[PDB]
Amino acid sequence: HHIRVRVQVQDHLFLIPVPHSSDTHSVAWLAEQAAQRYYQTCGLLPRLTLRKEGALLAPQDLIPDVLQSNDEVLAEVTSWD
Amino acid sequence: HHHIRVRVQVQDHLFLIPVPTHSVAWLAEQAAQRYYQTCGLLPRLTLRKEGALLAPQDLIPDVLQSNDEVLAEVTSWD
Ligand code: NA
Repeated sequence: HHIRVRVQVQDHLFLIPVPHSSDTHSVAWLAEQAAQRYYQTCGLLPRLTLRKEGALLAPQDLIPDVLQSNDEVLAEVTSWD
Repeated sequence: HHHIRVRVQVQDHLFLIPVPTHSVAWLAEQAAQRYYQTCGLLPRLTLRKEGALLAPQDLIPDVLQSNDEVLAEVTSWD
């Protein structure tokens, strides 16, 4: 009398280059870049919350202070713009 | 090279679909409509049982038992 259906959207893992700017880029910047890549790939523009190994990253923090090259962050889609 | 890997993740949803003979395609349509109601997006869905694709034209009792779980993968958005 019922079937359980798990609706799944596959993760999209993006490789985002961080340019060689003297002004270092922020976590917020990184979220924007990932959202734009998502839009380019899927036609949807997500709002994103970034975590490193389960820990929330502050948007204002600078990428090199919190991440090493080729580290992975998880970006949760919280809504669609 | 300074590269960051960003894994963008969308929340899966579990729907309970009552079956009041209905096809796999019907089941996909029910799930898609629920998704649309919940999230405002209408997905195109392929259904799998334990990783194996179910043919849309197959009848639910021929491929599934009561309370079996199927994975409905979003292949695109309408
Ligand atoms: Na997911």
